[PDB]
Amino acid sequence: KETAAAKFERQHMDSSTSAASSSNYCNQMMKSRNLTKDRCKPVNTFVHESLADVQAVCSQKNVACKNGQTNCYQSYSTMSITDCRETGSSKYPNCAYKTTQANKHIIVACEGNPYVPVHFDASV
Repeated sequence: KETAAAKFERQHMDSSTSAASSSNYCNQMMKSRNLTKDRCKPVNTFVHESLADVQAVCSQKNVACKNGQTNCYQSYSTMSITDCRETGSSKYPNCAYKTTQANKHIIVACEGNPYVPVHFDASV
C-alpha cells in the first residue's frame, strides 16, 4: 500500500508548473496521477510550489481541521493552486473536470516522523 505521505504527494503536488496551463490541466493531471483509475475522484487540489515549501506548512499556523482534528496547519503565505472538480458531463470512465487556478493559503493535516502533510483540508 501507499504511505499516507506518498499519497499526499501523488494527489496534491505539482511543482513542475507555476500554474495551470489551460482548461485541460485537470483532465490531464487527474488521469496521469491515477485519480481516475477505478472511479472519477470528484474533487482534488494541486499545489504549484516546491515539496519543501508545502512540507514547511506543517510548522506553520496550527488550526483545526474541518473534521475537528487539531493537526491541521494553514500556510502563512498564499500559494499557487489548481482546484479540479468533476463537471455535470463527467461520467466514469469518461471523467471530465473543471480547472480553477487560484492563489490561496493551503490547509493540510500533518502526521508522522518526519512530520509531513498527509491530507489536503481546504484552501483559503
